[PDB]
Amino acid sequence: DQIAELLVESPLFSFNCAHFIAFKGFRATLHGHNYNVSLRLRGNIQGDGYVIDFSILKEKVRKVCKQLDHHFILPMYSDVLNIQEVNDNFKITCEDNSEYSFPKRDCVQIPIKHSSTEEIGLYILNQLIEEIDLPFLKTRSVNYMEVTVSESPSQKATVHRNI
Amino acid sequence: DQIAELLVESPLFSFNCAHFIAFKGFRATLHGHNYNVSLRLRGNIQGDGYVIDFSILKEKVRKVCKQLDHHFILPMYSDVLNIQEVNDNFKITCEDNSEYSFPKRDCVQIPIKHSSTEEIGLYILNQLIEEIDLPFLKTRSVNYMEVTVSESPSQKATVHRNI
Amino acid sequence: DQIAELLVESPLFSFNCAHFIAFKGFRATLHGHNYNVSLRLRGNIQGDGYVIDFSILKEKVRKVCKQLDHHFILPMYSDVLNIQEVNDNFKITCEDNSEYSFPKRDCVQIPIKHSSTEEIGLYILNQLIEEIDLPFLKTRSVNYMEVTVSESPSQKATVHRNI
Amino acid sequence: DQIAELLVESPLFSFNCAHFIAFKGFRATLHGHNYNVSLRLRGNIQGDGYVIDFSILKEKVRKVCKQLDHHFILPMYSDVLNIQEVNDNFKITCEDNSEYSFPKRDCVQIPIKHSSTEEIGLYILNQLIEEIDLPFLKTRSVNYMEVTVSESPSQKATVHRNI
Amino acid sequence: DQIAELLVESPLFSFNCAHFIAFKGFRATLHGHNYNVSLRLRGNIQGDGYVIDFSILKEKVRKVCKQLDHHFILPMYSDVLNIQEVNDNFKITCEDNSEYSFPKRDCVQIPIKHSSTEEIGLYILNQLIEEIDLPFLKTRSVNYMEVTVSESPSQKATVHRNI
Amino acid sequence: DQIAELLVESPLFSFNCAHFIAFKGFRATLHGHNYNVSLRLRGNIQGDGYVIDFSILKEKVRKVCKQLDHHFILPMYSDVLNIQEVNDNFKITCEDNSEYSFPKRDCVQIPIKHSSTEEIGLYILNQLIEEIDLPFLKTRSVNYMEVTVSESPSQKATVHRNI
Ligand SMILES: Nc1nc2nccnc2c(=O)[nH]1
Ligand SMILES: Nc1nc2nccnc2c(=O)[nH]1
Ligand SMILES: Nc1nc2nccnc2c(=O)[nH]1
Ligand SMILES: Nc1nc2nccnc2c(=O)[nH]1
Ligand SMILES: Nc1nc2nccnc2c(=O)[nH]1
Ligand SMILES: Nc1nc2nccnc2c(=O)[nH]1
Ligand SMILES: [Zn+2]
Ligand SMILES: [Zn+2]
Ligand SMILES: [Zn+2]
Ligand SMILES: [Zn+2]
Ligand SMILES: [Zn+2]
Ligand SMILES: [Zn+2]
Repeated sequence: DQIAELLVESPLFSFNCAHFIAFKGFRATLHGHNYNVSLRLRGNIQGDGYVIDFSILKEKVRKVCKQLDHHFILPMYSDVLNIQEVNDNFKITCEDNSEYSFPKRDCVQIPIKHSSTEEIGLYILNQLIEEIDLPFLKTRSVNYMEVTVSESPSQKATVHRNI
Repeated sequence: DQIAELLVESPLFSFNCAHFIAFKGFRATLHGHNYNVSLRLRGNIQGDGYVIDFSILKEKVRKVCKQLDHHFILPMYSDVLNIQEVNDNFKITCEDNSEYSFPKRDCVQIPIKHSSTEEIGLYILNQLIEEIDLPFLKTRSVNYMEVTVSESPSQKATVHRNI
Repeated sequence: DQIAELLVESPLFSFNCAHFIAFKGFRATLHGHNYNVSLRLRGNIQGDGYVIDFSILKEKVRKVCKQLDHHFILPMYSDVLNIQEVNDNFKITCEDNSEYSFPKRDCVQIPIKHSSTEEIGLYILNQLIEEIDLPFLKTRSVNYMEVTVSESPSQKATVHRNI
Repeated sequence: DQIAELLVESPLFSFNCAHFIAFKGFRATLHGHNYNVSLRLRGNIQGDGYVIDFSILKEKVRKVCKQLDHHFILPMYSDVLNIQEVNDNFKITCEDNSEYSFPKRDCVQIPIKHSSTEEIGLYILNQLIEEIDLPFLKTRSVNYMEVTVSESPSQKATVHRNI
Repeated sequence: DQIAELLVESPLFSFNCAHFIAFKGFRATLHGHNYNVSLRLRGNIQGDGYVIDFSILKEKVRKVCKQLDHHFILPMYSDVLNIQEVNDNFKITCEDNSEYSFPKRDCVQIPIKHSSTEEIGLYILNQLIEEIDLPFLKTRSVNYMEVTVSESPSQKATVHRNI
Repeated sequence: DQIAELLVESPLFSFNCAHFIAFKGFRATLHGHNYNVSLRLRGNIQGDGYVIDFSILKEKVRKVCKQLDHHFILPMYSDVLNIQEVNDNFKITCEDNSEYSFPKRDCVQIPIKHSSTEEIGLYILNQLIEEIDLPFLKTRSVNYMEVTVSESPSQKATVHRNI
C-alpha cells in the first residue's frame, strides 16, 4: 500500500463573518474577516486510483463554510460575555459594560469559548469529520484529518485528529 | 518628459471590518471582510528618478486603511436605515424592522449611502487625495489617481479622478 | 453620476479542457489547460449602491465556463482540419495526415477557427453578453465589457466590446 | 549537523496535458490540466553552505515535467481500458464502449493504472530520484524526498520516500 | 479585424540584482531585489489565430532579464555618482563621500540616471522592442507595447510606447 | 489540552539585501534578493483562546527582518573570504582575487559561514527565539519553532528547533 496526502484549498472555502475577540481584561471592537479553510488528509491510494475523490472534499468543506458565512460568530461558552435573549435578538454585554445587539438569525452560535482562529479550527475539524462521515472516511483508509483556518492571508491556525 | 504609472498594493493595505448591505427591498445579514486597497497613479518621472516615492504612497494608504480597520462601517446617508443615538451606542433599524445596536466607538461613520465596494472606493479615493495632499501631488506632476477596493480576492471595484 | 469599474475573477471561473493548436504549416500535439476567465466592466453606480451585483456576474461567468469545462475544444471553422462525423465520434485529420478520434459528447464545437486564447476570449465575451443579457446590462448602465482568458498563469489574452 | 528542509516550486514545473479518468463503473470525458510539481527534501547543511544546490533541483524537476508536457497521459496498467495499436495511433476503448484514437507520438505511456494526481505523483517521485541520482542525493546527505502534484490550484496530492 | 491585448508574466521574468538609490541630498545603503518584468501588448488577431506567439514574448523577456540578472545595476548617467575605473573594478564615490568598489564584471552599466523602477522600466521597454524587433512587431500588427517592472510584489512602475 | 500550529507569513516579513555566494572553488557575482520569512510554531490553546497572539509574532518577525533589510549580508565565519577593515569600509577579497569594498554601515555582519538560505534561516530562527523570548514562549506552552526563508518565490529553506 502507498500512502498519499491530499490537500484541498480554494478562495471558495470561505466564510465572510463578523466577530470580536474578548477574553479576561480585553475586548476588541466589532469587525470581520474573509475566513478561509483548507483540508489536508492522509490514506492509501485505493483501487479506483484516489485516496478519496476531491469532489466530495470540496463539497463538504463548502457546506460547513456556507453555514458560517454571512453571520456574526457567537461563542456559546465564553466566560467573559453575558449573552441575553431579547425578543428576536441576542444582546451581548462585555466586562467593560459595552453592549451589542444583533438579530438571532444574523448570528451563528458555535460551541466555543472564543471566536479565535484556533477554536474555530477545532470546531470546523469536528464538523468536517461529521459531514464527510467518519465511517466513510475509514472505508477509504483515511487515518489523518487536518484543518487550517486563516483569518487573513497572513495568519493561520492548523489543528488535526488521528482517526 | 516620460510618463510612468505607479501601482502600490499589499496585504498590508487592509481594513478588517463588519458591515451589512441594505437597499430598497433588501437587507443582508451582519458579516465582514478583509477589505484590500490598491492605488495606481500617473505622472512624469522627476529629476530624482521617481514619479513619487513609493514609501509615501504606502504610508498614506496605510493611514486611511487604519482609520477604517477593526470597525463596523456605518453609512451616514442611507435612505433605508434609521440610525438612532442611544446612550453610547448607535441603534440601527432596517425596513424589515430588524434591529442592531453597536457601541458608537466600534463604528466608523462614513459619508456614503451604502457600504458597497464601489462607494467605499469613492470615499477612499477622496481621502487618499487629501492625505497625500493635492498640491503635493501636483508638484510631483501626478495627473491621475485611481483606487481599487476588494471585498474579497474575487470581487473588486475601481474608481478614478483626473487631477 | 460616478463611473466605477468592476472586476470578477476566481479559481472557480475555470474550464479544464483538452485542445491542440493547428494552423498552416504547424500542428501541436494533444494536450490541455486549466483555462481561467476574468470579467471586467464599467458603468455608473446605481441607487442601490452597485454598478451591477457581483453575484450575477459570478453566476454567469460560472455558467459559460461550465459549458466548456471537461471537454475537448473543437474549432468549427478551421481551414486546416478535416472534421468527419464517424458513428458517434468526430474524426479529425490534420494537414500532416495525423488522425484523432473523440466521442462527439467529449467535444464542444465552438464557432472559432483556432483554439487560441484570443479566439476563445472573443467567443466567451460574446457568450457572457448573451448570458447576462444585453438589455439587462443597459438597464444597469454598463457601457464596457472585457474578458481576459488565461491558458496558464503566465499567458493571457484580453478582448473588449463597447456596448 | 544541522537539518534543513528545501522546497522548490514554480509555475515553470508544469506539464500541460490531456487525460481522462476511468475506473470500474466510471469514465470522465476527455479534458486537460496545467499540472504543477513541487519538490521538498531534507538533509544536513554541507560545508559549501547548501543541503543541495537549488539549480540542480530546478533543472531535474524541469526535465521530468518536460517529458510529460504537451501530451495525452496514457496509463499502461489500467484494468478498464482496452489499448490497441492501430497504424501509428493508440486506439482506446472504454467499458461503456466509448472509443478514442490518438497518434502514439501525442501520448506518453506511463507505468500507472489511473491518470490520477496520486499515481502521477508516485511516478514523478520515482523519476525525480532517478534523474537527480540516488547516490548523488546520498553524497549530499539527503534522507527524504517528497513530491506534490497539483491538477489545478485547488487540489493536490503529496507522496514521499525515505532514502 | 479584432483587437486583442496579450499579457505575459512569470516568476521566470526575473533579475536578481543589487543596487542603491542616490539622488541630490540622498543615498540609500547597498541592497537588492528580485525584480520582475511583465509585458503587455495590443494588435489584431492574425490568420494563424495569434496576435503574436506567446513563446517568442517569453523568449525575449527572458533574454533581457538574463542580461541584468545576478549583477549590480550601475547607472551610466547619474549626476550624483563619481564612477571611476580602477584596475578591473568600478569605484563609486557618493556626495556624502561614501565609497564602493565592485569588479566591473559584477556590474551592468545601463544608460539611465537612477536605478529606479521607473527608469529601469523605460530601459527594458526599449530593449524588449529591439530584441523582439520592431519590424517583426509591425508584421504581426502590434501597435502598443507596455512594460511593468516590480522591485518587490508591492511596488511597480509601468511605461508604454505607441508603435 | 488541544494542540494547534500557528503560521505567520506576509510580504511584510522581508529583507531586501545584497549578497554573493562563495565557497571553495566557486564565487557568484554580486546581486540581491527580496528575502521573505515565515514563522510556524506549535503549542496548546490557552485560556485566552490563543496559543500565542499573532500580533506579537508579526511584531518580532518584523523586527528581525528590519535589522537585515537594506544591507549587504556579510558572513563573519567564511573560510574563503578575506575580510579587511579599511577606514570606514569592509574590503572583501575572494579566492580568485576579486575585490569588493563597501561602507561598514551598508553591511550586516552575521555569524554564518555562507550567505545561503539555509544558514540565514538558522540565524533568523535563533534571533526570533531571542526576540520573542524563550521563557515567554514556554509560558504560552510553545514547544516547536520553525522558520522558512525564501530567496525568491521559487526556492525556500526551512529549519526548526524543539524547545
Ligand atoms: N493566536 C491568535 N491571535 C490573534 N490575534 C488577533 C486576532 N485574532 C487572533 C487569533 O484568532 N489567534
Ligand atoms: N457590485 C457589488 N455587488 C455586491 N454584491 C454583494 C455584496 N457586495 C457587493 C458590492 O459591494 N458591490
Ligand atoms: N498568442 C498565442 N500564443 C500561443 N502560443 C502557444 C499556445 N497557445 C497560444 C495562444 O493561444 N495564443
Ligand atoms: N483524489 C482525486 N480525486 C479526483 N477527482 C477528480 C479528478 N481527479 C482526481 C484525482 O486525480 N484524485
Ligand atoms: N517611485 C519610486 N520609489 C521608490 N522608493 C524606494 C525605492 N525605490 C523606489 C523606486 O524605484 N521608485
Ligand atoms: N541550496 C541552495 N542553493 C542555492 N543556489 C543558488 C543560490 N543560493 C542557494 C542557496 O541559498 N541554497
Ligand atoms: Zn478578527
Ligand atoms: Zn459583505
Ligand atoms: Zn495549449
Ligand atoms: Zn482531470
Ligand atoms: Zn531598492
Ligand atoms: Zn543570491
